Amino acid sequence: EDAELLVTVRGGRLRGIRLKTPGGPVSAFLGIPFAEPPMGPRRFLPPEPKQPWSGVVDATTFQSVCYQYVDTLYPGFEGTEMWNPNRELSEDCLYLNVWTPYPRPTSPTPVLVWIYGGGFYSGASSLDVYDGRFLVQAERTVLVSMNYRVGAFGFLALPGSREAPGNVGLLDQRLALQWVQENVAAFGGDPTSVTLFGESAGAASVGMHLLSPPSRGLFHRAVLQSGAPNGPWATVGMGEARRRATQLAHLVGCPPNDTELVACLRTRPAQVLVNHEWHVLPQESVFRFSFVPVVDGDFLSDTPEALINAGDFHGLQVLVGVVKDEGSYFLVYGAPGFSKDNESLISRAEFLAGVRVGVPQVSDLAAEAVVLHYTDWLHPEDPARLREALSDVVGDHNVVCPVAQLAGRLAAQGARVYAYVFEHRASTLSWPLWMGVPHGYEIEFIFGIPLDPSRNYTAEEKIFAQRLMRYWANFARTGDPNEAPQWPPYTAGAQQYVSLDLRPLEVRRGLRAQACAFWNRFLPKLLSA
Amino acid sequence: EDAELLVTVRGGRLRGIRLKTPGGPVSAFLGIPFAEPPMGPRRFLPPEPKQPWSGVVDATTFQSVCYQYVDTLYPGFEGTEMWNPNRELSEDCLYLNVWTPYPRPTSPTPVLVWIYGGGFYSGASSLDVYDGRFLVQAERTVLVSMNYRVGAFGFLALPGSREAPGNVGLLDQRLALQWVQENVAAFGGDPTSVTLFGESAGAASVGMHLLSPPSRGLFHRAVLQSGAPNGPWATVGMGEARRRATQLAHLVGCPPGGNDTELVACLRTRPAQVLVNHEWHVLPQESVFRFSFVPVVDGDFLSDTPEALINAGDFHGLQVLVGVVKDEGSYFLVYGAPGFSKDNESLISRAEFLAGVRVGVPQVSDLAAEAVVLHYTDWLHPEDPARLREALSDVVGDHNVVCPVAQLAGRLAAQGARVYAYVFEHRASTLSWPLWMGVPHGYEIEFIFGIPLDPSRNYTAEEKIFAQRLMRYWANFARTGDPNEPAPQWPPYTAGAQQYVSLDLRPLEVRRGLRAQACAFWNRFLPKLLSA
Ligand SMILES: *[C@@H]1O[C@H](CO[C@@H]2O[C@@H](C)[C@@H](O)[C@@H](O)[C@@H]2O)[C@@H](O[C@@H]2O[C@H](CO)[C@@H](O)[C@H](O)[C@H]2NC(C)=O)[C@H](O)[C@H]1NC(C)=O
Ligand SMILES: NC(=O)c1cc[n+](COC[n+]2ccccc2/C=N/O)cc1
Ligand SMILES: NC(=O)c1cc[n+](COC[n+]2ccccc2/C=N/O)cc1
Ligand SMILES: *[C@@H]1O[C@H](CO)[C@@H](O)[C@H](O)[C@H]1NC(C)=O
Ligand SMILES: *[C@@H]1O[C@H](CO)[C@@H](O)[C@H](O)[C@H]1NC(C)=O
Repeated sequence: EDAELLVTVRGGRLRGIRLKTPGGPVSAFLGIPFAEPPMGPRRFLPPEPKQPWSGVVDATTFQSVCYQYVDTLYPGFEGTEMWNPNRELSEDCLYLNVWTPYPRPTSPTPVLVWIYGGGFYSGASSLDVYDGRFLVQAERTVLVSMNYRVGAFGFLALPGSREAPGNVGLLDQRLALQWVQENVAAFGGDPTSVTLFGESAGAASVGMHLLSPPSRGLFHRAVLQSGAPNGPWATVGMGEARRRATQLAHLVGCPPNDTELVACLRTRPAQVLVNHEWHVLPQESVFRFSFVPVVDGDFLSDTPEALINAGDFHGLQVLVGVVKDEGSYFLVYGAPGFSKDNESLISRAEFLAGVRVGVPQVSDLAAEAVVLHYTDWLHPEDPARLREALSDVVGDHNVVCPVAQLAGRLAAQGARVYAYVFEHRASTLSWPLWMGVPHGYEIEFIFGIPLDPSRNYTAEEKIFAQRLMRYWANFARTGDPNEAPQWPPYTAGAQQYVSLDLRPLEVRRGLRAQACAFWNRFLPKLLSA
Repeated sequence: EDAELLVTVRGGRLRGIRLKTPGGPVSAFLGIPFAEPPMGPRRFLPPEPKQPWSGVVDATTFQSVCYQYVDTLYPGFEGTEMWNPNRELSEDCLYLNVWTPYPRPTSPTPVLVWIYGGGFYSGASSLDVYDGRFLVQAERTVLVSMNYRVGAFGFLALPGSREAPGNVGLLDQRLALQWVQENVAAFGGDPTSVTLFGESAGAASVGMHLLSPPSRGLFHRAVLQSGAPNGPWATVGMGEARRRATQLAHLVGCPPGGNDTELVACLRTRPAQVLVNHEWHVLPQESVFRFSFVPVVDGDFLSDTPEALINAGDFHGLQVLVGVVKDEGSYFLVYGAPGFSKDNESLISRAEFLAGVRVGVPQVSDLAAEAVVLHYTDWLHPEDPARLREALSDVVGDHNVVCPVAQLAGRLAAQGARVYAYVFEHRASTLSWPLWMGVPHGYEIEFIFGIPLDPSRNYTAEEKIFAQRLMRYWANFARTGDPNEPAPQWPPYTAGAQQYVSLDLRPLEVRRGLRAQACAFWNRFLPKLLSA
């Protein structure tokens, strides 16, 4: 009966749902099919556009979560289950979601497209912390998010083969972006103003769409939160991709011919691949994931590092940033002596052991270089500083310094870059205090979750959330987050960024400039000579 | 005749002189021969002990400076002329000096033995800054200093050969130490309480005597000022020692390699100055803080490298006093680093800094130089001229002095020796070097020898108090192995706490770590890099 909730897209008709916010209603269209279900013979294959349907597709609830591992480290703990699937798992998972103002915009409205993270092995557009109703209400944007295949289903690759070409999870994302170009106007969105934003592997995904020409024509601005395509975890070579796919087949009961092997893997229930996918990693590590985008000359014609250094980025505006303590979250999943249920006051021996799990597949000389830069040789063995130091090792090597490299190259090659460090610890944060501001805990403020009255955020946290939503939407609208004091662009020389917390904007210089000189300037030379 | 200035040593009778000092008289025996003159057939050979003499030998003035290069970069400039020869140059130079109180002490008195520095190519015991009269009058010590051969004459080596075995300049020092054991009691000195102290190459020499068993038995305490035997400039391997000796002989026409005795015999016929004029052409690169002829690790005087010996040594029963000046590196930058001069501010560019790293850290791989650039670059101010200037000074000083000294002090502390460490931080009011150089290499010496008490100088009243405090520290260490007053306390240096004291006009301040973060790079990481 509500025509505001009826939409006709290119494939057929949809019925949405009215959602309530403390500031009024918005229109949501959830579980829109954008691809043919990648099942049976379609497993590992690139996505196919959803064939047209008759009747009205019910778009009132989130659809299934793409098949993935479920974290079991702290069962029932808020800090971990908030990232676990909150819908049924299925390979029938290529659906996207649209939120618009209510009533629907009658003038073209800028579009934000969210790509979730989760190390390319997990994630879902349906998690509570990605709820788009508050952003859409407060800043009057059209917000789209899609599910994409993760783990082996999205990124297992036997390069050169047709049965498992790899990067199909990235092609899922691109297909959704194509869907947005063709259909977002039916919801009031403006296809000529599309801003990608993502976090962790989602930020790495955004960066890879920047570096892939078939994707570059489908959006106009980019936001990379706590992730970059040049991360040591975000891509894998062809030879290593083939090794992991081949080992997974072996652990699963399949041969050894690429054709016959993928055929046998197609016979296995999805849960069987999930349970063995972590046993193909070459060693004990943290912040490493089995099946990630592969550099094979197709989706990425070269390594992300090479494409970054060679790129002309005039006309590009980008928003990048990190949280205060990028590494702490990962240390509880493998670094000896760490746990959320203690102070994690590790010994020096545990620190040296943790450096090898935190910087895996490097020579001992490279590891010794790491322990040299991150040791205070006036307090070689103080547990508190050792714990803080290993957090810096994992955080700088995996997030901060890859992001700093990307920002510097883009700025020096024509792009307008804005950088931030998110330094507010949520009053509701369930992780212990020694983790500070962990990986991923700026998301809830950017989506305005503090506005939800059924949660215990403070009044200043609600104000803080509204300011962050204004920054992000300002950037989506104009390529500039400013409306104070002012947020200056990041440059390769001045290296200016702002701290995001409850205090007014504070401008600082250098994203861990000393530490990132080690990772980005020296250690590459050490590894190749 | 005065009975006070007549002494009989094992070789014959000596006549000395009574020196005036502001505090009072001291007895000086200057220019006592302890070796047969190492000239003619005795060039490059180990020193032979002085054969006994009849009559009285007048030890009344300093003897010749051992033949050596004369510095020419700033002619007439006081800051450089103070290190140049102040006596005639000669190969007949193996003489030592003994200062003793007046009247001579009734009971055996501890003995300080000075070994001058100068990169093993220069120096002399006659320099004004090594005048022992003020120390001996202030603290009633016996002070001995000796000349030793430098340059090719002291350290040219064709290892395995007998005509030029190498390290003969160290054996001159050893023979002087043997002379002290046999004769210092005749001047009132105690041969069971002998403290070696030296600066720069002299400090490196002191360290090598610690590491050489035939020398270790001739002294009991050591003081190493701004130098260490494990410094990258203080030794060479046998093969590079021979390469340089052969290259030197080739450039002066010898022979017209080959047999070693024939080549050395040809070298013995060359005028001493012609060897000096060519000894710098054998250096393998453009560098600073590298010297052509230095001690050689040949398995004799040094059974292994100083590092290996320091690590494998048991140092119980030994007390050591080590230290550095505040700006160890600046003095060397004006002798070859691009963009540096004493006459301007030396505010170098980024390119000059990178070029300076290669001359301050020579013979390292390109990757090794990259590691140096990474550690000493401030990546928030990568091109600030003043920062680059101080950074290159840090590079040269850390690599050559501070970190070698810190590696030595830490190992000996952890292996049974009682160590005391200092950083000398006072800039003399009379210093002639420009202000950007800070407290340069070697400018604590004049305060340790009490030169500010000289009537003819112009030090402030404070600097004379400061000199008297430092002389007391050194003599307290010589007497008891402990610089502290038997007043702010000076704690041992240990591998863990790494405590040292600052020496300036202020009272003693305790600090931790001798450039700990920097020296971790030089002493722990970079060796691993050069291996792989
Ligand atoms: C600072 O001076 C150095 C050295 O130049 C010397 O000192 C000058 C004051 C003047 O007396 C010169 O005659 C001296 O040679 C400069 O570096 C030299 O610059 C000259 C001229 O460009 C060049 O030919 C030499 O090769 C340079 N030598 C070195 C060691 O770099 C330096 O450029 C001056 N920097 C300033 C002006 O701040
Ligand atoms: N499919 C699996 O068996 C599996 C096992 C472990 N993990 C990783 O879960 C731990 N974890 C959870 C959250 C964030 C990071 C990490 C680990 N990083 O190295 C994924 C899949
Ligand atoms: N025999 C020579 O020609 C000669 C030339 C130069 N030097 C060294 O003089 C320069 N210098 C003088 C004082 C202190 C350091 C330095 C340089 N060190 O690399 C010695 C001998
Ligand atoms: C915090 O919020 C939770 C639900 O999110 C609620 O159960 C709890 O009572 C709240 N605590 C307060 C308001 O102190
Ligand atoms: C070198 O020459 C001398 C003199 O001719 C000769 O006695 C000796 O055997 C030769 N070999 C050596 C030892 O260098």
